[PDB]
Amino acid sequence: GAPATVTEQGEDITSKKDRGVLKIVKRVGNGEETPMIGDKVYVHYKGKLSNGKKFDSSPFVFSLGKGQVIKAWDIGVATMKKGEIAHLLIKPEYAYGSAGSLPKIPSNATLFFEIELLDFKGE
Ligand SMILES: COc1cc2cc(OC)c1OCCOCCOC(=O)[C@@H]1CCCCN1C(=O)[C@H]2C1CCCCC1
Repeated sequence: GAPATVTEQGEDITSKKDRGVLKIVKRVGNGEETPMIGDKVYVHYKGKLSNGKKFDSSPFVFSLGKGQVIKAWDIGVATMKKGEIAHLLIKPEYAYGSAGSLPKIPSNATLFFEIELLDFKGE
């Protein structure tokens, strides 16, 4: 499954190289430029828990690197070009950790997302 391909062949995009955020590009974007901390970002995504028990999907907007999303998003989206689509697999430490966000997210949950980056302007 899409998840498994990531956790076998997926690029480790953490600074610490702790494999906590793994990424595959599924469709390539256009331009050299990827967004900077503080940009307004516009994406479509779908998402699931590894548990298979909860699913979620978006025109989703957030300010990159401003902590409005999970650390994995701030890391993962910043590596994306306009019009790109990618798969992120994420360990709990770059998501909702040991505490989780009950009841939606349990303790120590792993997450998978599919993300298309549409546009980012400056703030
Ligand atoms: C529908 O809105 C949610 C989507 C997700 C998690 C949420 O809260 C835990 C949600 O409810 C509260 C609002 O979002 C808070 C931030 O959520 C996030 O940072 C990440 C990254 C951006 C997409 C939304 N995110 C989510 O974690 C989803 C999860 C994805 C896994 C299945 C359950 C829902």
